[PDB]
Amino acid sequence: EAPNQALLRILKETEFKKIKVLGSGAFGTVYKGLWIPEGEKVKIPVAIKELREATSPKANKEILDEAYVMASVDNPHVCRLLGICLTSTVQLIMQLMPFGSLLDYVREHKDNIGSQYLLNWCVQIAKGMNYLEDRRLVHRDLAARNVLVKTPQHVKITDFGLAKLLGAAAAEYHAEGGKVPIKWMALESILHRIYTHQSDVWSYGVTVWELMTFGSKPYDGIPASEISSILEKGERLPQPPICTIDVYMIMVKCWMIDADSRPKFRELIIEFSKMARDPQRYLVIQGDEFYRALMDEEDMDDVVDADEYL
Ligand SMILES: CCC(=O)Nc1cccc(-c2c(-c3ccc(N4CCN(C)CC4)cc3)[nH]c3ncnc(OC(C)C)c23)c1
Repeated sequence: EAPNQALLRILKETEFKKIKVLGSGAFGTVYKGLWIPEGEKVKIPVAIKELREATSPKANKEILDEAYVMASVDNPHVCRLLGICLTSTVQLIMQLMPFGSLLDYVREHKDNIGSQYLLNWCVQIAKGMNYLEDRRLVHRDLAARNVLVKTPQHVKITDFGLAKLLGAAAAEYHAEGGKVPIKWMALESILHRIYTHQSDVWSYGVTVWELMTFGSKPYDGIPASEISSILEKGERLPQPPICTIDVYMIMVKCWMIDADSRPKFRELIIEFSKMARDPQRYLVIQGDEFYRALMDEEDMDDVVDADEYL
């Protein structure tokens, strides 16, 4: 396999500003802030994840593993790592996705979300996953909650917490016993802890169903324990009301038992691109037809998105 010559930038703490707290937890804390590289007339909006405890070796190995993965894949439609900071508590510096997770977005703006946006998001998530397949990366946790909103027009995959790089000449990843989201997993992942690009496709299909339902929960009210049996008996998620047969047939194909009978992300890109050219022909939706405050700072002249920084 090819040498992985990704670059990992180490950042000084003095060259970023934590402005606000987006979220906290036992994992750590995620700040909103600005990164000003010393000597460059540039200010980069960032999300900064800092560990709560500096003394957990397991937490430090996992955070660096996440950094390794993200640095090894740099692209649009993938949330970008800018660097890490090796302070008392390790910090990941990431590109700020101001509008949160797509799952929250469709739930808060269902009434104002049209077919054009829904299909473009589907195209974008496909381009992202097709890039990850090129990098021999298997995401293992694709879900509407793990796609974030840069702008309403532009979404990006993230939470590479469970993402695993495939070894050279290997097409499957055999995982150990661990907490994993059953409702988004392919049947072979559930029964045999097997993950591939094609199991990623299964999850893509569930992700699209979340979007097409405006944020509903798959198999709501059903224990994850009987999911395996439901899938084996041939059940699948139902057709969402706005979805023409054309769209739903794509989703269904994603949920075949034979992983090689599921589409490839390249084909999902093409097919959703076609539908994005005439969106109201494929989704029937009722009624279809400078932000310095965001950064809580006044001087925004030299602001540059990470997607333009190198
Ligand atoms: C627990 C998993 C998770 O992604 N947590 C989390 C918590 C807080 C913010 C973000 C986040 C956000 C983010 C999340 C929520 C919001 N909203 C919430 C809804 N509200 C109405 C407006 C503000 C805005 C931005 N943007 C990010 N960009 C890059 N990395 C991130 O997190 C990475 C470093 C883990 C994040 C993510």
